[PDB]
Amino acid sequence: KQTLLLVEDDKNLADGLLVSLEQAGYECLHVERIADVEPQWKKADLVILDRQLPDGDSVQHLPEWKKIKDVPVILLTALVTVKDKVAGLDSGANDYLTKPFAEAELFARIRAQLRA
Ligand code: BEF
Ligand SMILES: [Mg+2]
Repeated sequence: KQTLLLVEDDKNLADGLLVSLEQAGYECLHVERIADVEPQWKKADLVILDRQLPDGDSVQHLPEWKKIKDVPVILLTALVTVKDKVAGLDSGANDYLTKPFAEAELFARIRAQLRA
């Protein structure tokens, strides 16, 4: 069994999301602030990361998050500009996928981050 962590302030988006991954045979964590990622970063084998929480930007903490544990990070945010893409990808994100998004593709990019 594999463990992912969902960092998302959008509840209802996280609502229908946290069920498909469970149907994919996972155990997940949900987080809606930046004051809740550090307690759970050491727990998941992959982080699905939303940028603008009510705390601020989550990419600013991403490097200091990444060196606690080299965890694959997938940035799922409504920041679609290429300037935002190069920001997260270089900050330590193994992938970057914008909103709106495909569940079958997000799962494929998760199935691609966990084969090593
Ligand atoms: F509000 Be998130 F970054 F999509
Ligand atoms: Mg958000």
